[PDB]
Amino acid sequence: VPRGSMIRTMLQGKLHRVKVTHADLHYEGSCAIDQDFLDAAGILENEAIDIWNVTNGKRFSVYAIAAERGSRIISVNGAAAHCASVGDIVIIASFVTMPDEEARTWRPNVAYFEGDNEMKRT
Amino acid sequence: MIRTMLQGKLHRVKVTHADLHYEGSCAIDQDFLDAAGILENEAIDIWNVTNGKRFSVYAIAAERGSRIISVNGAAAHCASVGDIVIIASFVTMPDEEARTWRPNVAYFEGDNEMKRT
Amino acid sequence: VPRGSMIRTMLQGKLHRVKVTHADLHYEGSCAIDQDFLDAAGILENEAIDIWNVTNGKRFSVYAIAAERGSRIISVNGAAAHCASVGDIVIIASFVTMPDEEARTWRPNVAYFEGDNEMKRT
Amino acid sequence: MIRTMLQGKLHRVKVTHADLHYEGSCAIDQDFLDAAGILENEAIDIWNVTNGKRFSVYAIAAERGSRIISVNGAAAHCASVGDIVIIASFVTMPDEEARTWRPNVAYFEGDNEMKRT
Repeated sequence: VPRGSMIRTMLQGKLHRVKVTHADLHYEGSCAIDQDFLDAAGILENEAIDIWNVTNGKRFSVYAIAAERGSRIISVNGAAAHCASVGDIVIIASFVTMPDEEARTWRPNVAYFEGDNEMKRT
Repeated sequence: MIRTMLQGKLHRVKVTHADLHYEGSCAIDQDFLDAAGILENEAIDIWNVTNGKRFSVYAIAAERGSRIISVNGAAAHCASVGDIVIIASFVTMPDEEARTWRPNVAYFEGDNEMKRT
Repeated sequence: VPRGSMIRTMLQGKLHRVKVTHADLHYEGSCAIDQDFLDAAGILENEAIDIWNVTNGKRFSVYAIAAERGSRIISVNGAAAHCASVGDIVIIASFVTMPDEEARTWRPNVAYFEGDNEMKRT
Repeated sequence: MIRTMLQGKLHRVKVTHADLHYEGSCAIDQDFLDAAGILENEAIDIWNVTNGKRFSVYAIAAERGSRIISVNGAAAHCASVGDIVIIASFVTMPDEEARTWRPNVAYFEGDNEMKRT
């Protein structure tokens, strides 16, 4: 309300420059991300995510499940292993929808990475 | 805030038919649609394990037990008969529900035999 | 209601196998579709549409505005002219969202084409 | 039923910066965001007239009057400085409203000069 309000698609959070740690094309299962990283970016298990590959430029859509907390895992499995490889630097983002007013004051959850998937607030 | 969540996935089915010239839609055995919660005419993503292509389309139901995965029309440029593919659909819901949501996943081997019981 | 209902993305309608009639990369303006065809497929002016190119396999997302009724126009303009050319056979679809119950009994608006963009119900 | 509608578009801007290695986001002059109704952190599509590539990302605001169109991070693989691109965002609303919706379109020439009055 107002009913019929125009709804925006906004960046909810992203993991900026994580490094892919595992990639298995033949995997019977999902992509996975350390739960600590999900938490920092506000990303949920089984939430749609975009992955934008800094190393090779590929851009694709998938979902991930939680890897154990503290594992530092970024696993890109199944068909998505044709789009990322271990060592590649990627950006992982999720988007949510909300009405325009809320969108204009929204602050995304952004976590920045370096080194061995070490996470910084800024 | 509204989240986009995996609703369900058919993991590792084989394309059985692919007709570029079809006057009609892609089709999936209704038993596989049933297992993954995927509806006739719902938006689906198809991720091709054999060639890496990733595309979006929709499917209607094929006859139960036919094991059909048919990728027709323009989509026949992105998969061929015998390719292994992963098919998923996504739904939206508020954050509060999405935190406990569980998707429907079905796994397959061989000639489209669903790992079942 | 129930509040929080799971919302599906469903095919609202499509134009099956129309032929692209104009394509201008340098165009200051939009893609356009004869209003009669929009009407048959339930597609709106300025609605997001997917175009799946049967001739060259490209798949892309755009929007169109109404061309004059009866012109039989399918015009693919701007950057999208790198994805379709005059003569190419394409499928144009739109998707809408709705709750799961409604989705299970939804019937999309499908119009089939042949010849000089002559439209049939079946 | 909920429709996805064009909210607004920047038609024919030139990319002014493209840094693959950026610790940060794509950026657009706030005056251009203002003209097309596009928000900081909103999902946008970028359609590259010069090379045909089409991708999705988001942007934050660049300084007013800077004329900046900066395509950074992985997206720097899809556009270069001097490419002409079209940037759009989409919103959703019920069918009843979408029937009369009007998007915000701004047209440009030259060095990112918005056709204005």
